[PDB]
Amino acid sequence: SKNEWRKSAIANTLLYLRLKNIYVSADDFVEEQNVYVLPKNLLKKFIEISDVKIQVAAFIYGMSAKDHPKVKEIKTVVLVPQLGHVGSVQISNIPDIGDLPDTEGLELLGWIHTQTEELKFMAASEVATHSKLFADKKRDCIDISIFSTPGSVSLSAYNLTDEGYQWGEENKDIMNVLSEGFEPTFSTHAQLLLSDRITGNFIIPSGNVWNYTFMGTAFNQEGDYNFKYGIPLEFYNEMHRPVHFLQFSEL
Repeated sequence: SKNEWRKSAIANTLLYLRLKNIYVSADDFVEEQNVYVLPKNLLKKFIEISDVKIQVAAFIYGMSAKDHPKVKEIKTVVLVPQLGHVGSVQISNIPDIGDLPDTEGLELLGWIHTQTEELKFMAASEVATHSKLFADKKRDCIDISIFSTPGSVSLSAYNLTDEGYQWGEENKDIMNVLSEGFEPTFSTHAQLLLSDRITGNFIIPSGNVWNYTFMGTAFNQEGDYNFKYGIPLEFYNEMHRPVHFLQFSEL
């Protein structure tokens, strides 16, 4: 029963300023492993549409460069219907985008999301949803976790061990009261490189709306959504809150 979105919508305005400070965790370089290249424009645009407190997520699709099979260039970010929360997010199914142009040979590389908490590993909720999404579908999908906090954004990319996938399957819900035998060893540093010499684009639900906090029960996690290329709306866009306009419209 709170009116605190006001404060939050105003805050999101300034999110672009955080892009002055972009940190990417790079440990020891390895030539035997895959490296993931995220276009800087996609980071920029993805932050700008994000929220200051609520978590926001998207799938990432790309393909191996012509030269190196182990260099996975990210080509597209796919915003799907989701329901954001603090420190967690309910994400709808891996989208069907086969009918779309320029998707010839696209590989599902994993997902990307914001976070209000800096870490060296995948949190519980990260493992919970990561498993739910990719457990039965694709195990090598990575998790690009973006920690955005007043002043900067910090990017870390993780793989998930089969143990992690088991744990996530067991802990299916998001209210993890058990938190039983969680392990920072589930996740694993993944090489994430940021590049501004390659440009990427978004794919979005046909009805535009991807954020369903105010849409409420209209969010169906098992929904078959249709998609298209397009410019994603920001978190507190007009179409994301007919309620606020209705509440005002009357009386």
